[PDB]
Amino acid sequence: MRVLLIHADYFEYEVKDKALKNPEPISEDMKRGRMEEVLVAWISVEKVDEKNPEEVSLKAIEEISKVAEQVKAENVFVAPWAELAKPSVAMDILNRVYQGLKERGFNVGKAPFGYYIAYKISCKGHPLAELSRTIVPE
Amino acid sequence: MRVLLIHADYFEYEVKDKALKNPEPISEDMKRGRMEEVLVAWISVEKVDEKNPEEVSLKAIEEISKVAEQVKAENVFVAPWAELAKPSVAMDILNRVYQGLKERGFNVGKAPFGYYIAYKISCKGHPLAELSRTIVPE
Repeated sequence: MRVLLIHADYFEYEVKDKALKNPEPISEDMKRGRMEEVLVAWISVEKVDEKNPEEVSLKAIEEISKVAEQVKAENVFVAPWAELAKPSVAMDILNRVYQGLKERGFNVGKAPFGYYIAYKISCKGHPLAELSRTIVPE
Repeated sequence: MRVLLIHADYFEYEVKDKALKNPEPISEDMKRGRMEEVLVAWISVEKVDEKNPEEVSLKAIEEISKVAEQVKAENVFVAPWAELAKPSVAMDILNRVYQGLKERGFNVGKAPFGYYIAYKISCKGHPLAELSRTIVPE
């Protein structure tokens, strides 16, 4: 798994075209969203992660949580970021990350899966505002 | 080398604190910049790239150029993105990419090297608007 973390003043998105033929179905008010003072986590689930989706998900929860704690973000957004795992594996892992971050106490947002998505972001530019992490099954 | 390419409606930046003790010196009007209808290329120069800085630079020029041509971007911005090469190697490669993109005919912008930098970007969200490339010495 590869993760890119951006600590943002704001993040706003709008769903554009399907990237899968059978994407996640969505309601009209899921087509656009916005969060402020937010750690945006772009997650790329890789074929290697199919080896242990649970371990990888728990490592991602922990890594994302740590960074959010260090930068004092109460808000986290999980964004899928298109050697990649099958969509079912990617979807499973993404939902596990999202639910784990919710159990941790964050206000968590997520993007619909299977679409090209336009977005605006403002990265804060402090020393920890743009990080990446690589996570592999042990 | 790892490259992330975002095809953006706009990209605007402002230099914040030094990340190196001895960063690239800059004039007051280099502290902030903005481009529109622009392919933003974040480039991470890795220790492996020290093996052949020329080859890696020419491969990056070519990969970035191809994408810019495919998405019809006339404007390209080269952004450094913090296992990493020594700063002198990273600086050399970044300037070689920048100069090559200029020789190709693009309107090219670049960020000062050695700073944390705040930025705003709006990614277009079409199928080719967010790509990544890995480039290794042969």
